Amino acid sequence: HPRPLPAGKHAHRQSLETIPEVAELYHCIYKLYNEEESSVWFREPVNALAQEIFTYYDVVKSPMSLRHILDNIVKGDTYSTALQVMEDVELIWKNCITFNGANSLLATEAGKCRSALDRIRRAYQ
Amino acid sequence: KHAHRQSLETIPEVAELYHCIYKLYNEEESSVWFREPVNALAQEIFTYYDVVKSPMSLRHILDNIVKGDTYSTALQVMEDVELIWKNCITFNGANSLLATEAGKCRSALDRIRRAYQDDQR
Ligand SMILES: CCOC(=O)Nc1cc(-c2ccc(C)c(NS(C)(=O)=O)c2)nn2c(C)nnc12
Ligand SMILES: CCOC(=O)Nc1cc(-c2ccc(C)c(NS(C)(=O)=O)c2)nn2c(C)nnc12
Ligand SMILES: [Br-]
Ligand SMILES: [Br-]
Repeated sequence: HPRPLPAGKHAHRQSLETIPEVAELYHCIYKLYNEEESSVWFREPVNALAQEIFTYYDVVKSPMSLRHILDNIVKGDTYSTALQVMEDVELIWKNCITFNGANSLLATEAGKCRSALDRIRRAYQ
Repeated sequence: KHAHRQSLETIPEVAELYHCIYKLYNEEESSVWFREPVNALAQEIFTYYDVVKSPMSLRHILDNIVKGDTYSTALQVMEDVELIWKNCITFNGANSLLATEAGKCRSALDRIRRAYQDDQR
């Protein structure tokens, strides 16, 4: 018996029998949608984010956030050392690369955060 | 958002680091993506459909071209592509990183379109 079909990416049509100026533009828009890192935000309808949030919990084995680390420090039942804390902070960055890819704007943001923490920690001295 | 504890009675190296992580979480623009758990971000989806009158995506434009019952001209197609950028500014503001990304996309399309036509000639 047939299960309902999952959502996915647009299947590209090598050839189309519409107007040439529209067909050309289609091929161009497909490349943008498929290859350009900056298109990530605009590829799919916004309601497909639910689906992506679901895929995140399938892809990333150990999810992590700054909130989760801060709340765990306060609770006092998780972290005995600063190195333990930093392994979770590194994990945020590793998860981000894992899910978003190294070329993504989010990978760049993760890198900025890493060094912004280094700055703040060194300035705390 | 996490309520900051001015003083904590954990180890000094952990406590110092906590204060540092809080500043990152609270003040650093680049931390926005990593502040809260990913499942908290589903909330924004519903607000988007309240704010943006005519939502639009690249998927919607691509599927509509293929179907052949929407777009008669290239200018029609581009009005929907422009709409994606107008919606982005509307929802995120002009100064946002996402507004910059929308701008990069506009030009990335210009690049690809010109590389398509110059490739032919
Ligand atoms: C200031 C920070 O605000 C935001 O993060 N804003 C926005 C975020 C996203 C968004 C997130 C994640 C993903 C994976 C996608 N891609 S998808 C599944 O829709 O193809 C889109 N779309 N978006 C659109 C449209 N307009 N604004 C936003
Ligand atoms: C409709 C447009 O509104 C939004 O959905 N906006 C936002 C969306 C997301 C978001 C969702 C899903 C995913 C998978 C990701 N990527 S991540 C950070 O997990 O690597 C991001 N973050 N976000 C943050 C921060 N601030 N706003 C938003
Ligand atoms: Br988390
Ligand atoms: Br849409």
